[PDB]
Amino acid sequence: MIRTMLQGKLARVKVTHADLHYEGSCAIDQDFLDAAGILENEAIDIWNVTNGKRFSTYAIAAERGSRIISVNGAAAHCASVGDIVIIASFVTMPDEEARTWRPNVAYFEGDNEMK
Amino acid sequence: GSMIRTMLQGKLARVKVTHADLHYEGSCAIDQDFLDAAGILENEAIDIWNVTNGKRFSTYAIAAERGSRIISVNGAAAHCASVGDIVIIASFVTMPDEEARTWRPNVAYFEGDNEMK
Amino acid sequence: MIRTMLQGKLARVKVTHADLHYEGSCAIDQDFLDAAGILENEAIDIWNVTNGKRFSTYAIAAERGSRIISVNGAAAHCASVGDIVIIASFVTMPDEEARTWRPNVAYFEGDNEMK
Amino acid sequence: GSMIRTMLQGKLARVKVTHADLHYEGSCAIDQDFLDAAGILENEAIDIWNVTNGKRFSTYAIAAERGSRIISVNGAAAHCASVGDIVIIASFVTMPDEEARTWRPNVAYFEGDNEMK
Repeated sequence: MIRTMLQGKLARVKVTHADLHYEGSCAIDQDFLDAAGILENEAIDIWNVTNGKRFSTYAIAAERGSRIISVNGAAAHCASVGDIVIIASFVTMPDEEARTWRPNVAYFEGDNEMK
Repeated sequence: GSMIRTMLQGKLARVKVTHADLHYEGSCAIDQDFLDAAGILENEAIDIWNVTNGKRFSTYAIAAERGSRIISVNGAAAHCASVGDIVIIASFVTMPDEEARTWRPNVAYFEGDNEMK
Repeated sequence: MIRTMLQGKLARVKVTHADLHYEGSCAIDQDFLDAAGILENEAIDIWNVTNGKRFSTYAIAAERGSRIISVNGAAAHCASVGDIVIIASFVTMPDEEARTWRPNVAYFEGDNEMK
Repeated sequence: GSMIRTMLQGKLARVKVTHADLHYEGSCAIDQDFLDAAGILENEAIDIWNVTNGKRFSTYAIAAERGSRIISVNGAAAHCASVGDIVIIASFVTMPDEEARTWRPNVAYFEGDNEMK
């Protein structure tokens, strides 16, 4: 059987930009994508700690070192600047491999400072 | 045993809904030209993200007549989108990680009378 | 690439039972499952025409010929007796096969009479 | 090229939430004994369907100490479930159609102090 497993997550990042008129996606500092193994154009779930909303979109890269988390397009109705969110991606694989699978998790505090 | 990613296959960005009818059967009918541009297939699962009202839902695509420029929200989804709403329609496909790392989605942007750029 | 395709659907059935205390699933006349290719224990989406709610659960069989659609457990908060719903399942397959794939669709009217 | 079904792998039915904390990091911690009974793995995607309030959400499982009988909703999901709420926790797996047609999910039912039957 094939399992769906957490690939990676960015835990408790803060939204830095949110505009309806910008591209419909979530733009993320490439350093953050690197740490969590999340890819350009990959499906992601965003879970909003501040307002409780949960939604799925896809990731794109923002400039390395910018510490940007930009929720744009329709998704701007689901998060505001300052909101604390968790961004996750999932992969599938057979059960035998899933049993020892290790996700890529990065934790954040303050102004999107990775700890 | 390779790890499989879920990746954006294609999207119709900022198309406008042209028809919505609660009495219909559960689907989104889309001009076949638009399906071609975005690489979306008849009967394929799609997500619809409504830029006008923020609603997000999943359904599936069916073809409308080539050149009709139709975006018709059929069935229960007519509770989530109205004529005139600006939406993003996306499909996702799965593939191994190496392929995902160089994958290019099919993207079509719209303006005006559902005119593609 | 692997596509997600509509496997089958029951279009515009009416909920006949909805109880929080019964099993958390949707019980469906086996005749209906047969027509739509939907399996016992398969993931299904339910799209509620009456109230607009959309949710995912799994299918179980109800007695053949009963014409039952029973939304139970937590899902009873999302549909009421008399509500009109669309029940769908999805499968994956490679692109080459998906291009000619045909779903199993049954349409309903009146008192869950299949047309 | 065979058609692949999404099937209920396992479920923890009517377990009670024992802890909920918004300040945590995004997961649901579950007594390892419960994970074993339902065939759910650490880091596996799960759905949670809240019988008490009707909310439905997806997250992932992490193990709590064997015998702790913990169901802890961590992070944003604490907006969707509170201590005392009765929930169903499910995981889904994919497999070919023939296997799906005879598949048996791992099911554990609960009562009282998160006592398994």
